[PDB]
Amino acid sequence: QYSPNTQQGRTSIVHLFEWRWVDIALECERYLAPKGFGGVQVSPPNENVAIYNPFRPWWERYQPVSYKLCTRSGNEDEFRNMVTRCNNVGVRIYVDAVINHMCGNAVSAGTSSTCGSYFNPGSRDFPAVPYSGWDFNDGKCKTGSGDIENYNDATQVRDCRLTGLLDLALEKDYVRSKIAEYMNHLIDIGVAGFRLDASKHMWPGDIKAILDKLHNLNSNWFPAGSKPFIYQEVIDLGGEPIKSSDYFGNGRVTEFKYGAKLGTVIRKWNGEKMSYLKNWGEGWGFVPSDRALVFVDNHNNQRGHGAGGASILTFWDARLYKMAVGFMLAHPYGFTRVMSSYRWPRQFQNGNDVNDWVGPPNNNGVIKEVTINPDTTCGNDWVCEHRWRQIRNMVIFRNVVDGQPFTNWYDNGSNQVAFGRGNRGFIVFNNDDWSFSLTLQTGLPAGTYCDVISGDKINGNCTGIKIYVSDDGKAHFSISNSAEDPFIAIHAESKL
Ligand SMILES: OC[C@H]1O[C@H](O[C@H]2[C@H](O)[C@@H](O)[C@@H](O[C@H]3[C@H](O)[C@@H](O)[C@@H](O[C@H]4[C@H](O)[C@@H](O)[C@@H](O[C@H]5[C@H](O)[C@@H](O)[C@@H](O[C@H]6[C@H](O)[C@@H](O)[C@@H](O)O[C@@H]6CO)O[C@@H]5CO)O[C@@H]4CO)O[C@@H]3CO)O[C@@H]2CO)[C@H](O)[C@@H](O)[C@@H]1O
Ligand SMILES: OC[C@H]1O[C@H](O[C@H]2[C@H](O)[C@@H](O)[C@@H](O[C@H]3[C@H](O)[C@@H](O)[C@@H](O[C@H]4[C@H](O)[C@@H](O)[C@@H](O[C@H]5[C@H](O)[C@@H](O)[C@@H](O[C@H]6[C@H](O)[C@@H](O)[C@@H](O)O[C@@H]6CO)O[C@@H]5CO)O[C@@H]4CO)O[C@@H]3CO)O[C@@H]2CO)[C@H](O)[C@@H](O)[C@@H]1O
Ligand SMILES: OC[C@H]1O[C@H](O[C@H]2[C@H](O)[C@@H](O)[C@@H](O[C@H]3[C@H](O)[C@@H](O)[C@@H](O[C@H]4[C@H](O)[C@@H](O)[C@@H](O)O[C@@H]4CO)O[C@@H]3CO)O[C@@H]2CO)[C@H](O)[C@@H](O)[C@@H]1O
Ligand SMILES: OC[C@H]1O[C@H](O[C@H]2[C@H](O)[C@@H](O)[C@@H](O[C@H]3[C@H](O)[C@@H](O)[C@@H](O[C@H]4[C@H](O)[C@@H](O)[C@@H](O)O[C@@H]4CO)O[C@@H]3CO)O[C@@H]2CO)[C@H](O)[C@@H](O)[C@@H]1O
Ligand SMILES: OC[C@H]1O[C@H](O[C@H]2[C@H](O)[C@@H](O)[C@@H](O)O[C@@H]2CO)[C@H](O)[C@@H](O)[C@@H]1O
Ligand SMILES: [Ca+2]
Ligand SMILES: [Cl-]
Repeated sequence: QYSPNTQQGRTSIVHLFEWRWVDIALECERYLAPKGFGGVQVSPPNENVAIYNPFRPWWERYQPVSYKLCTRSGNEDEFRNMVTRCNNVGVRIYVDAVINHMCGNAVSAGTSSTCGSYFNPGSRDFPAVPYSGWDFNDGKCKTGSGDIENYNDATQVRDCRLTGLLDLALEKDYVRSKIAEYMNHLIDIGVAGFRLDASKHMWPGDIKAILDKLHNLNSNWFPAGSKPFIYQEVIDLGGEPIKSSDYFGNGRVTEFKYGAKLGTVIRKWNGEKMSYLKNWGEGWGFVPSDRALVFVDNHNNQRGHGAGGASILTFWDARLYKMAVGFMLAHPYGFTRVMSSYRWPRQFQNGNDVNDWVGPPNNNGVIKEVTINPDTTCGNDWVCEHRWRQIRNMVIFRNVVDGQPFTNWYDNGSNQVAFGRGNRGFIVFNNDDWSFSLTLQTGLPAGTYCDVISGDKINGNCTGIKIYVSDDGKAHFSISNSAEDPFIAIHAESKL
């Protein structure tokens, strides 16, 4: 469960948040495969509640109605078409599996669902699965409200209703089997693994019982005996009784300390300084690197949901954001997920975004096409961070330096730092309020190297900054503190 099952040499996945299956299928062939991406986390592919108050929020997809593959992203044929075409060019699909719960206990009964399935939350009836009253934890939960009241109590976090969401009785073999039937349906279509949503609200043993029932990956694309990649969403910032290490037996865990600490460092809040990143990783209290799924922001905390707080960097803070993502993608700790978002009319009232609910770009609920502009950016309000040159070239950086040790670290005692990855890549940052001009040891073979942050290598030429490494591995680096991108990166495959 710990290995992502990407094609060898492909080291990241991208969360194509709320994209449609047809758009993802095309993106695999025209972009993700040629640019060396490892895979795509898709939004939950199972039927959810169509919520109209407010109007079709992104988070209606975390309120399941059934396990039919029938959503605003597409129907089952399009989902299958996507996974096949993506696997056919060597780009994996990972499913956001919402398996802790069904919809909100207060949603109205009816057919307001993305496949029109009937469901009745008051009476606990989900006949399209089918689930009924004795498939939820109403009788297990001990809180007064029936919802989770106190996170210092590990048992109610598991058996009670996360913000009112009907809590599946994951102890029963029937519920475990119905979930496993859904997941095996996905696996045989060809998915490489799963994000387990709200894993902190499931017992590690119940998760295990579910995964024990799963097939091996589809043997047309994966070697025989491959198991699905598992990363569990556990928000563990410390000080709670539940520890993400309690989930290491099922697979990797999301490491939410990563983005919170890195964002604090890059914003230079709280006295933090990039020079402190010299022991980045477990030295900062993070989970072991082989159990970490890392990311700068995710779909929740880029909009104030979940956790991570004010320090989280997002596409809204683009200049610092590219630096954070670049550092993450260059540093060997963890398996990297890159966020890919859409813009929404973010409108802060008292420090709260009253439109943090707004769903994907849409006309009357029908999700807009991801259009591709002539400059390879996206139209229709898809941000497409994974197409930003500085991010995409760092995804390639991580591929190129895969397996090389962290080495040749430099810092100025403040916010000017550099480090290499064996003899295959080297990266230099200036986050101080003055300029950086220094000759550094790069660990690279002598030559002329395109900076892949400011430009590209294209047939014997660089379109941006050139870096000249001497026979002793030293090279001069010049970064003004007013630089648009105040960092430079070079690697073995940007060498002329
Ligand atoms: O056909 C007409 C029919 O309509 C209703 O039944 C339908 C129901 O509304 C609908 O949800 C679905 O039923 C599903 C059910 O939703 C699922 O939960 C699933 O049920 C299985 C269950 O989850 C398993 O735990 C297992 O049940 C065990 C129980 O754990 C035991 O307690 C014991 O049950 C007896 C119980 O002790 C007594 O208190 C008493 O209430 O009677 C119970 C019957 O013995 O033994 C069973 C062992 O079966 O196994 C369940 C079945 O696999 O799967 C159901 C089937 O889809 O579809 C229902 C049928 O349409 C309405 O409730 C019915 O009265 C009516 O006949
Ligand atoms: O039904 C009546 C009901 O109304 C209210 O609740 C509704 C709510 O207002 C509405 O926004 C929506 O809820 C959304 C939710 O806003 C979304 O954020 C989203 O949450 C899902 C999320 O995408 C998942 O990644 C996942 O995040 C969970 C974590 O897994 C949890 O561990 C937990 O994080 C806590 C963390 O564990 C702690 O360390 C600490 O940091 O506190 C954190 C609290 O954030 O919560 C996040 C939530 O983001 O799990 C989510 C489920 O998949 O999707 C939700 C569903 O659409 O729907 C609500 C119910 O309809 C009102 O709150 C209720 O009291 C009332 O009963
Ligand atoms: O879009 C702008 C703002 O909208 C969001 O909050 C809105 C809701 O989307 C609206 O629907 C409305 O909410 C009302 C609701 O319309 C009203 O029916 C009533 O809800 C009842 C419910 O119908 C009833 O069945 C039962 O469930 O009890 C509910 C009340 O407890 O009351 C709701 C408000 O209390 O108004 C709000 C506020 O504008 C969006 O999330 C906002 O951030 C956004 O600014
Ligand atoms: O009542 C629920 C309906 O659910 C399904 O809807 C149908 C529509 O009724 C058809 O009209 C059509 O939808 C069109 C849509 O009308 C058209 O504007 C355009 O929608 C998007 C487009 O997909 C997208 O690429 C974006 O860029 O722009 C447009 C929005 O501005 O194209 C849609 C077709 O792709 O087809 C859907 C379903 O395919 C259901 O099938 C209906 O039975 C039902 O009425
Ligand atoms: O392991 C699956 C199982 O976990 C829980 O049982 C726990 C209980 O919560 C602990 O407090 C103690 O009793 O040990 C048990 C095993 O770890 C859930 O209660 C149960 O429903 C679930 O299946
Ligand atoms: Ca639970
Ligand atoms: Cl996540």
